[PDB]
Amino acid sequence: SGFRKMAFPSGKVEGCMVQVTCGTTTLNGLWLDDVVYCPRHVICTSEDMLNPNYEDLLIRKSNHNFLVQAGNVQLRVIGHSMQNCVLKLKVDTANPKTPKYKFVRIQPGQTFSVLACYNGSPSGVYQCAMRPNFTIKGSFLNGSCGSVGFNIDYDCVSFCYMHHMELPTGVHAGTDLEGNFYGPFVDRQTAQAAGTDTTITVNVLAWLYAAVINGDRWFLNRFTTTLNDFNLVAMKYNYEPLTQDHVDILGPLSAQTGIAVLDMCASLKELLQNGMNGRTILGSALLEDEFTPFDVVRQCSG
Amino acid sequence: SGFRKMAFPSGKVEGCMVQVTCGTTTLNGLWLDDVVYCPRHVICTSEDMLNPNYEDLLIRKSNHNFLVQAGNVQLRVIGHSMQNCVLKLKVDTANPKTPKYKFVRIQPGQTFSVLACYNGSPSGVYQCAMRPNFTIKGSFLNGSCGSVGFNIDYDCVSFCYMHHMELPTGVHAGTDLEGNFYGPFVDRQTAQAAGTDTTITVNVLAWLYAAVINGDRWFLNRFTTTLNDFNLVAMKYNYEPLTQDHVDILGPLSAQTGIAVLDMCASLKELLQNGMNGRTILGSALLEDEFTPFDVVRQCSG
Ligand SMILES: *[C@H](S)C(=O)c1cccc(C(=O)Nc2ccccc2)c1
Ligand SMILES: *[C@H](S)C(=O)c1cccc(C(=O)Nc2ccccc2)c1
Repeated sequence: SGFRKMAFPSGKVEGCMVQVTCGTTTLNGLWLDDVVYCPRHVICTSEDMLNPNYEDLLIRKSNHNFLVQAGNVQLRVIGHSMQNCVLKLKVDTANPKTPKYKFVRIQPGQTFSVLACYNGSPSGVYQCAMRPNFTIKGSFLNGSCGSVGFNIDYDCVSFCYMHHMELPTGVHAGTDLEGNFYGPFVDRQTAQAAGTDTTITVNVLAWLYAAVINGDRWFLNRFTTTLNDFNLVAMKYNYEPLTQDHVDILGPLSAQTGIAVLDMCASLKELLQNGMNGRTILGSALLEDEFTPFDVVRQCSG
Repeated sequence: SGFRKMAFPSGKVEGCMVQVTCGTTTLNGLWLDDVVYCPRHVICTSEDMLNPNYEDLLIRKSNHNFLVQAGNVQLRVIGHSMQNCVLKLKVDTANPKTPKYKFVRIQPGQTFSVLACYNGSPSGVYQCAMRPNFTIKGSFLNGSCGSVGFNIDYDCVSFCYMHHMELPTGVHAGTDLEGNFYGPFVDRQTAQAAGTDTTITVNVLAWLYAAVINGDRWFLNRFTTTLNDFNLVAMKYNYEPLTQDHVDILGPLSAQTGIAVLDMCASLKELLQNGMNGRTILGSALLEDEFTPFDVVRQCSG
């Protein structure tokens, strides 16, 4: 028992992290087979970042302008290309530590592990969720771009995020491994800002099931609700709408606990309307929305 | 910016995890050089667990009774011995992935990363603190014993915890790598229970400094307090006493933010006396005490 924000073991990703330097800009890259992936911003100067034309900047570079270091070893760059907002640096050597992998794009409301890295060296690992507004609430300092987010299933690493920047509210934006941004953000200097966000309802319900599995029951009640009435309440509290697919996805947790999904929705309605009256759930005094139903099943199945 | 419960990258520990089976009991072991460390409970039957004499149980075993599997490869056991509550299984082969390492015992109030493992396979990584009452609030299911806790400094893994059991409140107990339990717990069946706990004051103050570094300032005030008056309040709220060494340890964070330690203590006093009035700090509606001053400096230095 217990319930923690748990990341995937990071070793398979650690052995892919490298340092990429262009000019005076140093950031992280992801070395898979004989390619190193990194943010294309690495080819920019500070002055370049207002309306940069990356095609022009890149045509003015050659392979020797890219310094790739894998721990102690220099990797010889033998080709370079752009793919959306990422750069692909073809190298001399295939990474002998390449895991089985996929590039997947995730949905808002899905979670993933982040391996924060600086100068190609892994620093820490933590769990993040893609917010409805396509930002992530990460923990990143200068030099962290190029750090990646991922999930692991069996022995296969599904990379879903490369870090690019910090928005003015301190939340983070980046792309998928194909270089396509999550959300309406760009890799140039603008007044871009996170849009309005909402709470991920299905995840909050998953976490209430985790709490019941772990012995927190005080918020349960004998009541039930309809999906429509619940969604009226959700809309009032800036929660996203609950669909029948969400209800279906919560099926196994409902069966394990014997608490119907619409009964748990009645509990959530009460918690939104009344607050917690000084109590906690799984060690939190707020409703947590960064655990998916899958995260709960993975951690609480025993 | 941002502030997350961040674990150390787990790869160096992943390459040390193995499966140990004795009879019908399977658990995890830690393979370093040519020794595998695991909980001595592996030699028990269910009936053995009321007043077991482990010296008797072990003298009735031979090397061939221990099955050690490192992923796909069987490791031949060539010696066995007890060291307090852990078993040391000498094996045929030295682990080629052994990191630089130390066995350190930590203090209550210190944090560490936990690599949760099942059947020798790493499952997840998360950050934990040793509570004042020598339990940890982990996330562990059946089969997780033998999982370890650790910190990493430079390239050296300091192992500080091996998991043994779950107490009736759902919190966890285990030993150091020398097999000595943290706290007054034993590896036999008793009505043992976690003792009274307290909040780790110095860590809460560290986390308030993290919040200020990250732009949460609403809880600051122009007031200050004496150490004695603050500690009267701490005692009232089941917080541990703040020492001058704690104040000294908070020195760098105080200097970085320009908020004197006893000023931040005045803020903490107000928060304990008034609550939060519906606000949050670093995304929490409660005062967080599982970040050390070191954890804050490591993550918030930028
Ligand atoms: C690095 S995180 C990166 O890819 C990037 C993309 C877009 C914009 C920036 C930026 O403006 N400033 C930097 C520079 C270096 C490191 C972090 C942020 C960066
Ligand atoms: C395994 S976590 C372990 O070392 C252990 C030590 C002391 C007591 C127990 C126990 O009673 N029951 C078990 C058995 C197997 C796995 C977890 C707990 C276990």
